[PDB]
Amino acid sequence: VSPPPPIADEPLTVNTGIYLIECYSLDDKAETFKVNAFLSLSWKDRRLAFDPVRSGVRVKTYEPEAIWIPEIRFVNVENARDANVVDISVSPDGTVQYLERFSARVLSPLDFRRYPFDSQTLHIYLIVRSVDTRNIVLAVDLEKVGKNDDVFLTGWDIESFTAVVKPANFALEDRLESKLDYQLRISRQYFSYIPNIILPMLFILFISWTAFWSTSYEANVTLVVSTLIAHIAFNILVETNLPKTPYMTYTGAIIFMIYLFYFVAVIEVTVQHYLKVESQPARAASITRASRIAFPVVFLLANIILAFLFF
Amino acid sequence: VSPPPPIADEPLTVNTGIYLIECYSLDDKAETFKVNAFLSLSWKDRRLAFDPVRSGVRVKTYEPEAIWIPEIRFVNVENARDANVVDISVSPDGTVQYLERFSARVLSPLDFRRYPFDSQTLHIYLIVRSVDTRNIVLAVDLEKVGKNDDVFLTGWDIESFTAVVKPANFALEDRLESKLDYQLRISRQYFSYIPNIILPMLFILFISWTAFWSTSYEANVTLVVSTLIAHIAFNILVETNLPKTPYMTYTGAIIFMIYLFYFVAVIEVTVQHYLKVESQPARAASITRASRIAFPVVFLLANIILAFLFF
Amino acid sequence: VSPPPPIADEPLTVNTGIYLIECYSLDDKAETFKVNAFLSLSWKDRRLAFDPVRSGVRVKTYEPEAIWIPEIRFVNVENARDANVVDISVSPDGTVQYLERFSARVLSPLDFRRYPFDSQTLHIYLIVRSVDTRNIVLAVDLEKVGKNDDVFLTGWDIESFTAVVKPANFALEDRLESKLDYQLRISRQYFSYIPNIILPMLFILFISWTAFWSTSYEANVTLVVSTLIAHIAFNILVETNLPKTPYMTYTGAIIFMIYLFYFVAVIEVTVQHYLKVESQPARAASITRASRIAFPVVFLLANIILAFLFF
Amino acid sequence: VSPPPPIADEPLTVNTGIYLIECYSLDDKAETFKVNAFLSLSWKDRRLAFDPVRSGVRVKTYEPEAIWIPEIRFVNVENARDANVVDISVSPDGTVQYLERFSARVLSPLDFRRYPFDSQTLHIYLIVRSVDTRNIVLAVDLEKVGKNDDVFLTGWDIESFTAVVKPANFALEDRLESKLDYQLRISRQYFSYIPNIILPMLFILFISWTAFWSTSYEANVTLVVSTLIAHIAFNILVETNLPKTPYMTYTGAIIFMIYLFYFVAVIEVTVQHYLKVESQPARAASITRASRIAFPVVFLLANIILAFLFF
Amino acid sequence: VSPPPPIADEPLTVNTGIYLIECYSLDDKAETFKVNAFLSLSWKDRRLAFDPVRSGVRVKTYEPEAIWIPEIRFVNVENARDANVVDISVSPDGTVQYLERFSARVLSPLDFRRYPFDSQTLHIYLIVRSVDTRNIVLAVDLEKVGKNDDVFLTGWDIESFTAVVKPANFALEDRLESKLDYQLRISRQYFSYIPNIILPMLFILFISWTAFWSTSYEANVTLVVSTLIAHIAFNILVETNLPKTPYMTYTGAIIFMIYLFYFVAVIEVTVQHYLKVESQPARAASITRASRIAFPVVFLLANIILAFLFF
Ligand SMILES: [Cl-]
Ligand SMILES: [Cl-]
Ligand SMILES: [Cl-]
Ligand SMILES: [Cl-]
Ligand SMILES: [Cl-]
Ligand SMILES: [Cl-]
Ligand SMILES: [Cl-]
Ligand code: NA
Ligand code: NA
Ligand code: NA
Ligand code: NA
Ligand code: NA
Ligand code: NA
Repeated sequence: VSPPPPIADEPLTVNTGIYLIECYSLDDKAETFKVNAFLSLSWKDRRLAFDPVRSGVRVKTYEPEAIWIPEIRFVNVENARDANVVDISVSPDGTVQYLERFSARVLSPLDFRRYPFDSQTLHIYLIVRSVDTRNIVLAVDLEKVGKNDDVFLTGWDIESFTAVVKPANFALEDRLESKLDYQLRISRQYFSYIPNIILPMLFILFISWTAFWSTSYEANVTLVVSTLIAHIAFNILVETNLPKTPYMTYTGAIIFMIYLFYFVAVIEVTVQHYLKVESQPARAASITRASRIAFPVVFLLANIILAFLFF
Repeated sequence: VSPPPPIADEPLTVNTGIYLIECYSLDDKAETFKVNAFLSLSWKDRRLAFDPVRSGVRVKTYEPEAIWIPEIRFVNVENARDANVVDISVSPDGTVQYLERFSARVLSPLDFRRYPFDSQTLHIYLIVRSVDTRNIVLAVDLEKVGKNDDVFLTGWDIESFTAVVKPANFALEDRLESKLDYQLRISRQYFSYIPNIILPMLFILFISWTAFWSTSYEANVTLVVSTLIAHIAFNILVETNLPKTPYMTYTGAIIFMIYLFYFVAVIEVTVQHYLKVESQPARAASITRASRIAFPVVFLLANIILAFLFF
Repeated sequence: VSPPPPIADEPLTVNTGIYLIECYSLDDKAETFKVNAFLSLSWKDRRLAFDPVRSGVRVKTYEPEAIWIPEIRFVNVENARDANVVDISVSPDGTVQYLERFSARVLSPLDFRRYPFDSQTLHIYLIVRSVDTRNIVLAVDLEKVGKNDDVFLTGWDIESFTAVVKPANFALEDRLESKLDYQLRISRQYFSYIPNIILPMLFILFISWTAFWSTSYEANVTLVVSTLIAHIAFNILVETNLPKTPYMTYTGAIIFMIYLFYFVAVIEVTVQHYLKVESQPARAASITRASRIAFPVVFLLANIILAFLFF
Repeated sequence: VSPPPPIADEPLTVNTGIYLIECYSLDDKAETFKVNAFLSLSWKDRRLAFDPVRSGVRVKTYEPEAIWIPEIRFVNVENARDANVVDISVSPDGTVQYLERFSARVLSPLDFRRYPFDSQTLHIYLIVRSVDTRNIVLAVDLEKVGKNDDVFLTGWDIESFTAVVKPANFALEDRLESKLDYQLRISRQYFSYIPNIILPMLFILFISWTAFWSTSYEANVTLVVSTLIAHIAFNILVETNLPKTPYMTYTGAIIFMIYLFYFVAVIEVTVQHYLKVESQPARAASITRASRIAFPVVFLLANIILAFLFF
Repeated sequence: VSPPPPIADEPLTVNTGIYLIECYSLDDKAETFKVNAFLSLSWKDRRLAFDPVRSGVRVKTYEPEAIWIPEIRFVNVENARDANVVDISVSPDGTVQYLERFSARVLSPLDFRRYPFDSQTLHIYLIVRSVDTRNIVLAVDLEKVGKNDDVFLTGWDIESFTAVVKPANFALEDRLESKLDYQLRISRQYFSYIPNIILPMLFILFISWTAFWSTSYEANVTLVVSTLIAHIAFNILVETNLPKTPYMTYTGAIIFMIYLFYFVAVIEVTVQHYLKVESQPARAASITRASRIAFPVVFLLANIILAFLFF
């Protein structure tokens, strides 16, 4: 079979639509998500046209093998989509209405800069390669674009599923390619991060500051070193849920900065002890009293500065 | 092949039934479960009708290829089900009896609010898309819905497997869709959580309270900080067996609240020491004596309040 | 094709046999094992009968497509077995000899009560559904049932591979089903558990008891708390190699009971200190001296009681 | 079908080109990467030649089955590539233009010596086996070799994608093989390693050195031992992201060397205590004062030496 | 198609050869390795013989479907190999030369007794089942057995790839089977184990022995208990990279024995303290002084004994 013939020199328009059924498995480390959707295609083939009076029928059904079907592929998929044809229906003028249900693992990159308070735009790129007979261009049939109400992406809120109606038409290996951009806008459910990582991490930091109300070096060393180890465990736990980024993430910045607070607390604890031993407890008292205000104030201001730079 | 013709303008009723053989791999993090069952279908095709006297046979067997079979799909499956046809049998009036054995990874969401004392309703949604010739509606043949006695879901108790007999009929891409709801009611086997997480977590908390019968700051700091680290390990262990929820789980609440008890214990230990050093051990004694009663009482009441809110 | 016709009213007997080649991947958490075996089938089809004088050949070979083959399935498999036909040989009377080599992930439950000193009976269930023409019954050809000598299941000892010769004939969805039980008896290689978990766990417990020969509260607190944390790590390590059971396992019981010994050791250490501070070291000495005998004796007796209840 | 016949005794030249679409999943432990690209092939088959005047058409399209296609394979792939034919176009002289889209898991080894400041050359080897009729030789059509601008390899910077134009022609299993080398030059994004591993590891080391300004043995023992354990955690974390190499990696060397600094710090702390107890605090003071300069200076010089040897 | 006919009563000899292209993924826990190789087969079929003068051609190429091909299988593979036919060439006398490229996950057991200083012999077993027409026997064509120079197995050194030329001919299910043994001899690259596990483990042990130069019970308790916990972490890390063996491994023995050294160090530290408290520091001094020599000497001798028993 060959592609439909042109009336003039016009390209063949394949109208498209994606309707998401199931959306799942958003892997932050891999920057992939799995999709299960309907893919609808529509184009005119005059060779398939018929008289509804003479033929009796209003529409004719065909098996994929019987007629010409455009070779539509996804750009950013990992492997070729798993698809099963639902229906192929031809109207009297020759307008073909194709429907298939597919599943694919889509590879769309993520911006972790504001993690875990980030929003993403996942992409699904549809493409078509022009044949030698005639050039093929993609279009968006907006009535055949949508998502099921049940569509749930665990740990995420689905905001919108829309399509950029104008295709990106370009040359590739000396043939025209027509690319379409389907955008799924989502925003992370940050709630769990608060009682599981953020508040536990702040509690251990504040426990380290109880050393500013203690003269016992042995006890202070235990307080600041033990809590520093718990902070290392939280840093490790966090960096496992995320990929290695060439930029600083919001959580990454706070986690990093907190190390400096532990380091300065060890210095203060060491200075206090050295002074007490050197028979200068009055000077050590001044430093300890100042630290009680300095540490919380500097922590609070540094956090205002960070939140400002990131949001 | 085309769908059976209507006697009048009535839709075609496809009677369904699911009989579970093997039920396994309930992933809490992924909110998926694997199923291995029989899918039975039954509809009338008058074109297949025959006289049992003339034909000799009481029933005729056909290969899927030979006759029209409705395109039945699962909504909430991850990928398309793995199915193998067991039998296709036609009675003299034209009643077709289809049977296939399938396996699928079903995606049904879970409510972790009462975890690990939770009960779930897993769903299996059967659907059918109407063709242009005629509208197709699903039905439940209750005699062909069940489960094997051996059916075991590790760490869960299987309560019931029933079907919501009235389908959810709706329009999708300007064609009628008939959806059916098969519900598998299960309840978690919480037993293991008690000697592995709950009791170990309470033991370490009670060990931290032995600091209220000690005047040694160095020993108290060690007692409260060491046990806090073991609590962090239990929080991490628990949050690995579960997905990130936009709500508070029962275990999540208890785990979180216990951090506050550790934080207040550090404050008491710090106050006691500061007072002893300031030559006020009588005042420190009053606070320590009070804490011995306050901590267990507040812990017990706070837990009554939590159990009340969650159950 | 249709099933062979009966000489009288007798059912069709399909003789079976399983010969294990490779046995591997016993997942305790999943209660699955992988198998690679030969499945042999034999039945008589008079329609295939031939004269060896006229045909030249003594036996005729056929492709599965060419003749009727019974639809034999496994009950407790995860997905449908991967099978490849080795041979199909027909003798002049019409006796078909089918041979295939398959691989499958079998789902057979396990009893962890005596873990890691447990023995299991893995099951492989073969089944056949009767057709409308005639009822099909399974049989065991004992000469075609066995296992290779090289068959090794990592961390397990293979005791026997036998078949329950009488099939379970029952009704399912108004058709006769003939089920056969192939049993693989295995016993765990507990050896590694002793130097890796049991002895390390006992060493840390005995180290905690060196606190009964020490008057230093600060040192005792460190001894009992540090070793308790190592016990938590062993509890976590053990519960990762096992699924969540609605019963107590042998190792589970010992691990749990050892927490009580740590809890009572913390109480003794606290009492000793309180008494020494209260200027009653004589009474504290009596308690400490008693604990030196009490702790090992109670530990030894409690273990005799547990081993008795479990074995 | 047979291969094209030679005009004379010349070999058949198959012109090749790889255009990367998606590049992903670089596993450092496995030394694999996944690729999704276009494979373009071109060769002359005089048997396919036609007159454009007589035939009407300028090019003829064929199904893979209709004509002879060279059996092109990848050497260093894990399993055989997943490929789907995009187009096959024949020009009047008989020049065939083949295009397929494929995906494969490529196995190319990595040099971790300068990790995480390393650069790699990933290889994709195309090969062809000569037939008895005639020898087949590969070539590079440079206009059909490239990569998409969107091509992103997480945690890596893609420098270049080029081909070694002259094939490696050699004998294998008594037939000529023509191998081509496609090279993807990449360099690691080391940025994340600095705030997550390098700086945290240096902070804990510097904290251990605060023991040179402390006379408290109990506090020093806690400082040096606790920080050594955090260093062990970083060593374990690092060796999980990497395979077992028969050489020393850059990070491996630094991590190893830091153990020696911890060991010498324990010796100093032990010596200081022994001397103070032996009533020689003046000598212990000299050693402690010297260590304050020695440790940072030796650490800084040893690091200059290492960076020099590795870069 | 039927197998070639015998000239007399001789069996049919199928000459074999395996040439490794890529060798990868040696899983110690699973006792599996993945292979990507060429499988060459050669046998004589007189029915395929032709006169090179009359036919013009020197060799005839055939599609697998056209001629009889022996059913060759691998014994110790996990699932059936993935294979693709490269070439089939028939010489004038009827000698068939078959070539296919395959990939398989091979299950060959490992001996961890000398781990990580162990050497292994991986096996690839080729087998053939005799048909009723005639018995089939395997042979090794040594010129068609080999491996690529690039063949690299990460963390291993590939020593040799040879075949045991005499097949194992035996009866199985009343038919002859011809098994061949292909042996891949490899030896572990132990280098990484030294700076990552062995030396870190020895450093922490030697740190525990600094307690023999300290009179501070509180410091000693911290030194010996903290280092014991780091030893537990190394034991856990090691037992994760290995399966559960019914024998003692070399590393397993050293790791186990080191626990006894920690246990005796706790006893010495406890004895020293009890004696100092009992006002017997002179006796405690004798024990401590002796331990300084005893511990290193006994450690060194015990290790000589172990290395002797294992190597
Ligand atoms: Cl696609
Ligand atoms: Cl489905
Ligand atoms: Cl509606
Ligand atoms: Cl409709
Ligand atoms: Cl099966
Ligand atoms: Cl390939
Ligand atoms: Cl195989
Ligand atoms: Na088509
Ligand atoms: Na059909
Ligand atoms: Na059949
Ligand atoms: Na071809
Ligand atoms: Na064949
Ligand atoms: Na301590």
